[PDB]
Amino acid sequence: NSNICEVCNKWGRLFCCDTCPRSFHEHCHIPSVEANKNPWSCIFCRIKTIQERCPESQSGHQESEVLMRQMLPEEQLKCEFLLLKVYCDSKSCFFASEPYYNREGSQGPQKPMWLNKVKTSLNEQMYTRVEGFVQDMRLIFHNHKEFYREDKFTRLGIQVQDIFEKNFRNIFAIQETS
Ligand SMILES: [Zn+2]
Ligand SMILES: [Zn+2]
Ligand SMILES: [Zn+2]
Repeated sequence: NSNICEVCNKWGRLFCCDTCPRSFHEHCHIPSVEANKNPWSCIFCRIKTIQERCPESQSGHQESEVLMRQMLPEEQLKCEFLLLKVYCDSKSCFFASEPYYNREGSQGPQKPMWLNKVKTSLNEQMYTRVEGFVQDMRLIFHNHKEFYREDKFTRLGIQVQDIFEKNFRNIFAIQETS
């Protein structure tokens, strides 16, 4: 097994996957690493098992159809993974915790959002459809773009949103387009 957390790339108290070499801190893994279970399979392994059970799950899909799916166990897991892939980027630190807004010439967003909030919302099963989750994720970056206006810091929103968007297309097998 790896000696660093797959998500944050640090050493510390790690839990090792029993079916791939990845390792995690407890709260970096999503969901948080389970108390017992031996063997333990990480979310990367769980996601690969879904695909292997239903190879056809990788055929192209319309986003509009994906968003209306109910958050049954497999969609819950795919949203958990997609959230994890964002946390995997070091630039997610800017969006993890609750923001605040006091900049001359800007007003804060009406509906603040941040990754730890979405994490909690997933943990507490507050989303009934994939759309719920994806809207809050997109909101995080949109609020950032709107607040930082022409400051070059707005590019952080673009960058992290691109990581989201690519992973959303991958995870939910969205039909490739030109
Ligand atoms: Zn970590
Ligand atoms: Zn694994
Ligand atoms: Zn099948």
